[PDB]
Amino acid sequence: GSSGSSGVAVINSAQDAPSEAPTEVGVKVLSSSEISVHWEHVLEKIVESYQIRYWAAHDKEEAANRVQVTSQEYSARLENLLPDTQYFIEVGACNSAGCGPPSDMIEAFTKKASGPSSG
Repeated sequence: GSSGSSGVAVINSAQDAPSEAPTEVGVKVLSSSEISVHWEHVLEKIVESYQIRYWAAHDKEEAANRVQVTSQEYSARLENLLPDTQYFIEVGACNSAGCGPPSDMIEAFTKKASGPSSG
């Protein structure tokens, strides 16, 4: 109903912060509920890990899951997804010190889930 910012005034303290984003990021659809998320390591070795968010077209970025994998893993893996469903993925590196900007918004398309259906 009502909101008053008046020039956000927050005091934060950090040693370093990410300024570069992981380019050349692409997602590969392994299976109906399996998908791999690769990305290029940022020039910032300060980043603790990479947060790979993923959600359905209907879902909201706020309700989107989060996958934090060791900064060593050039790529990640997604599970527990829906078949033939659009999923907005995004890879963004960041450390416990400062937060970094998200990478380009990419969309994924899982495959159709098959079953024992005989006829």
